Amino acid sequence: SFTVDSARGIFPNTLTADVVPATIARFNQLNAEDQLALIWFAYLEMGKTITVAALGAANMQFAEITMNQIRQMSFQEQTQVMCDLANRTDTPISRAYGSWTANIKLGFWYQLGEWMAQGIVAPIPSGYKLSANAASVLQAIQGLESGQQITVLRNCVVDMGFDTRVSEPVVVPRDMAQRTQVTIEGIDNPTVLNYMNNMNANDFEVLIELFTPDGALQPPFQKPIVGKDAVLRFFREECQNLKLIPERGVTEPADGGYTQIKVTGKVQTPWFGAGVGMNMAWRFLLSPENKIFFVAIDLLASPKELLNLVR
Amino acid sequence: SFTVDSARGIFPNTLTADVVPATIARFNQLNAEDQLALIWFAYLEMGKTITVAALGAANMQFAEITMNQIRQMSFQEQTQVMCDLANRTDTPISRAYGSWTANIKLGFWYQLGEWMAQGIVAPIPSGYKLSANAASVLQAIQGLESGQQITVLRNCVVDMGFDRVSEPVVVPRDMAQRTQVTIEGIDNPTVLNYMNNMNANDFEVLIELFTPDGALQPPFQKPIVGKDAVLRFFREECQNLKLIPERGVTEPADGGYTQIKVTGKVQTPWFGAGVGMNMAWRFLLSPENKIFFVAIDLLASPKELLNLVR
Ligand SMILES: CC1=C(/C=C/C(C)=C/C=C/C(C)=C/C=C/C=C(C)/C=C/C=C(C)/C=C/C2=C(C)C(=O)CCC2(C)C)C(C)(C)CCC1
Ligand SMILES: CC1=C(/C=C/C(C)=C/C=C/C(C)=C/C=C/C=C(C)/C=C/C=C(C)/C=C/C2=C(C)C(=O)CCC2(C)C)C(C)(C)CCC1
Repeated sequence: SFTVDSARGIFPNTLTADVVPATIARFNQLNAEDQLALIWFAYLEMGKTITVAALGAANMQFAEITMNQIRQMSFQEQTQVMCDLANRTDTPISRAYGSWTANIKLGFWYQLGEWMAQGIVAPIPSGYKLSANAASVLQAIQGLESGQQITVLRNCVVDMGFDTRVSEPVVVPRDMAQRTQVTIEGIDNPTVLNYMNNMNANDFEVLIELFTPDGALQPPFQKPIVGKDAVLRFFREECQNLKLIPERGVTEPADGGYTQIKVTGKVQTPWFGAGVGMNMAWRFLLSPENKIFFVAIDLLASPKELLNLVR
Repeated sequence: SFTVDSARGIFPNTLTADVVPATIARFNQLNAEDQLALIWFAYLEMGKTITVAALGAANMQFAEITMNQIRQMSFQEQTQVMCDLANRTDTPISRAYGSWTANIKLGFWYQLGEWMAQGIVAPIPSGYKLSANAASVLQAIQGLESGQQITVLRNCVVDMGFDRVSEPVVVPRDMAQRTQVTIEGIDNPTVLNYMNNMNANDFEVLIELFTPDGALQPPFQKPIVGKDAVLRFFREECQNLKLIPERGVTEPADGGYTQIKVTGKVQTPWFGAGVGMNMAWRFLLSPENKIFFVAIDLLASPKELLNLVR
């Protein structure tokens, strides 16, 4: 009936925010110093604050030695290390950065940014002029949805340093008594509801059992992650402490007794809490036995896409 | 005084056509069947005629095995191989495709395109509808200058398959038939002979213009560092181009270095005089007048051909 690759195209009227990869591609053309300065100004205009809970994350112990070495370097040495990271140059610090998780890399740059404000780490030079191309990229970022802006910033951060490792603890699932349950207008399918509720409870061991053995999950702007082993690994490293707020859905038959379901809603990341709500869609292809053969998670082009629930 | 990474920023207000990498990134989000259909329509609706001869016999002998093997497959199997390439799947055909130079990949698809119009290779299904995202990408492409359009298409094609072939020998043009460029405002022989040696396919002489550690940065790519890697890039990528530089400016840089910017047109053998690409060359020359760094940029618009600020 279906393959993972043939499942990718379900609900093809779904308009995803491909301006996000487009803008990252433009950013990737800039030289190291331009990139660092662009992100500094983009972060400022973003006008959103990282939560205290994320700011004190215990995983930063893996980077403490590296940050404290940078803090002691001269401004000229600090600037060179930051360019090495942006250039993806092969240096020892860049290799250590490359072994870190995404959340550690983000906390690393958050700390360096705090230090630049406090006069401890070399700042963006007072008379830096963004290149013509960089200024245009900066403007484009200012015109994005807040959810789209933080996705551009995160993906730029994650891709610096050396190409691929630190292992982090996994959050403990929320107690059954403390759990909430989602309500999706138009959807009572238990597999989809269980997906949302177990995600919100960080109950990844129950979540993975919703999938077929050859099932796949496709994160935004990434290729499908195939098989329970790889999906469970992805859940444990990337999907911690999210808040999924699905609100609307539609279900319809597919070939071979399969069912395809599209859900739209908002998602909050623990980095920003309720400060940023990203507009998402989930596209499910469910087997006749009510298991997830494929789910794609998309960042939507604009809030009106929340209402786009035709077949 | 300079490093390769620090040389990248010379002439920083050169406005490049970064809509090209932006659009490629959008194309990369589409599924395989949407990608193939989009290129088919873009390729058909373009008003520019391709010429082969840009190809070469020693080049296409590498893809002949694969093309004959495809021509014997059912329509079903053909679409599968065609999707495997778009998806960059690990298959032996996708691995063979991944080992080819850009021109071999292009000639391969050119032949498949002709066979599709002939009913030999499985066509795009009749009345196929592009996804919402794919329709927007197609509209963006058809809004681009033709030079930018063909750059999007090429890069889309080059990126397919699973990521070698011994690229055949390129003998330079006979000295007597050679042209000499004229660059308004530029008499530096290292810049002039860069131009003239490229136009003559004389890459073994061209590479001697570089410093031992010199770098060349192609459009929308990272620098290629060192003579060995630059030389290999010349043979695999740079055959039968026609460079038509028009003007340039020169200015001293730190440490006895010189930086030079030239703007003009480039024609590819695939399209001849039918498509002129708007290009800037940014040179950093050592105190000994060798090329330490050269960047080649695709420019955002013809307006940028006049942007020669020291
Ligand atoms: C660098 C740099 C600097 C620092 C910049 C900083 C500090 C940037 C920080 C950016 C941050 C903190 C971004 C946070 C982004 C988080 C995101 C975008 C999370 C998205 C999560 C999603 C979308 C979840 C999706 C999913 C769902 C819903 C599923 O159902 C399946 C699983 C899962 C897929 C994953 C300084 C400025 C100072 C200047 C120099 C350069
Ligand atoms: C797939 C596919 C199909 C076939 C599509 C085909 C058949 C597409 C062919 C497109 C072609 C033929 C594009 C050619 C583009 C060539 C370009 C863009 C060349 C640019 C070269 C430049 C700019 C040179 C720059 C340089 C200069 C000036 C230097 O000084 C230094 C070196 C060098 C840097 C390199 C079919 C539709 C049928 C349907 C299914 C999908």
